[PDB]
Amino acid sequence: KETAAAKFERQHMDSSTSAASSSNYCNQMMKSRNLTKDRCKPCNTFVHESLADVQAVCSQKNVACKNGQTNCYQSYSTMSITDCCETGSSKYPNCAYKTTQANKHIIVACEGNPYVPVHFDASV
Repeated sequence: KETAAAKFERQHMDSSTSAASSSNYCNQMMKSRNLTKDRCKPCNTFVHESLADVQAVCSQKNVACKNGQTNCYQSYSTMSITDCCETGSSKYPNCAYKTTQANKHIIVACEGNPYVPVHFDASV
């Protein structure tokens, strides 16, 4: 099956490009990463940093997870990200998104061996 770590990468990683210099970015990425298959995932964040740099966050600032668990970590620095959220008219199966570029500290849930990101908790 798809591992939790693999899912995090498919849903949230995009090192392949430094940014989303296109209004079509989210529509294309949400679609290609299968985030529009059975429903339009409302909002989703893509991180534009190397997978290695994101994985390194798992040994950075230990902070509470949204659910109160102890395995979340916040990046010391802000990271380049793209926030994708449905437009007002977006209605499954015709998902449509608004692309917003930003730079924020990210918080990820980590697990396993190797200890890696398995959930994108939030960006602050």
